[PDB]
Amino acid sequence: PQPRKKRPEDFKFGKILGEGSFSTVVLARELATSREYAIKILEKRHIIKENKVPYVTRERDVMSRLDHPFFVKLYFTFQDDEKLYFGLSYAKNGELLKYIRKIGSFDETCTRFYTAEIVSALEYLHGKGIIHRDLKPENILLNEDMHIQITDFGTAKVLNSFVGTAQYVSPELLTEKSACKSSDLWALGCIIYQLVAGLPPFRAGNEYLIFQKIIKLEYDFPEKFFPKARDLVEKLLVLDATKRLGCEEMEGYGPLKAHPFFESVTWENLHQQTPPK
Ligand SMILES: NCCCn1cc(C2=C(c3c[nH]c4ccccc34)C(=O)NC2=O)c2ccccc21
Repeated sequence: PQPRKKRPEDFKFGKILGEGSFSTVVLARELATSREYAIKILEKRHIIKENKVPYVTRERDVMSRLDHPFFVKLYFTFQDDEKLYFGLSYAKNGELLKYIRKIGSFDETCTRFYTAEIVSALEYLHGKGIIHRDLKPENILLNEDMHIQITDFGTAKVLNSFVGTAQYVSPELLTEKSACKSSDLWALGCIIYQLVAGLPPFRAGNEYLIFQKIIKLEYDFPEKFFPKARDLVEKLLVLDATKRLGCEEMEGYGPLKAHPFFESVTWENLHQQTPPK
């Protein structure tokens, strides 16, 4: 058995957290328990009209398979005649992009801690044969205890039809049109650069100009960029996808976690550690 299927009437919906093209995330409090959930609401007619059923289905199926603290949890689903509802963890401290903008460049201790949690999360995800394909600060949420919770899985791939946010797109996605774990590792390199520098590495006036810089590996490190972090970024932002730290061709997550930038990191229990304030 499982809990009774929930329904709209079981909740007091509150504010809209955000709105997308095919869905809206609304904060809702379950009446019988007082628990707060971030409920993603999708209109069936619109999903069907735009051929998004594979994506919506993928979002639900991938999230159902995840069971790790660094990922948003899918607690339940239900639907009425017009909409689909996905009950998700409500990450109280919002997204990492907000935090980066709020504080600007992170010092080395904060960069290390959050980079380690993302690496640890990717190790888990890739270990299950799942690629995110749209990893960016906006999709990395912060829970009440300031640990990360990664979300946005509709565009994930379970091991060449989707391309994520321009600034985090890998060269292989612009040249060969194919999805690999290497693309998430490239995104990781961009994110580490962004935490240290305050902005992503490839920036320009429009998407075409950004893609142009990406394929030519046209970016540079600002002064004072932590040396070990720069070395790590240089080993992730590599045009040849098979040579990025973390790839099976480079012998996996072991060598990545062993990079000097992570020397003081205890990988086994990051989630029990107190995030640096
Ligand atoms: N602008 C946030 C975009 C990322 N995002 C946040 C969320 C989530 C949350 C949100 C938390 N704050 C938000 C602001 C805008 C939109 C969504 C949220 C949340 O608490 N839990 C989530 O999974 C989300 C869910 C599915 C797909 C993308 C999502």
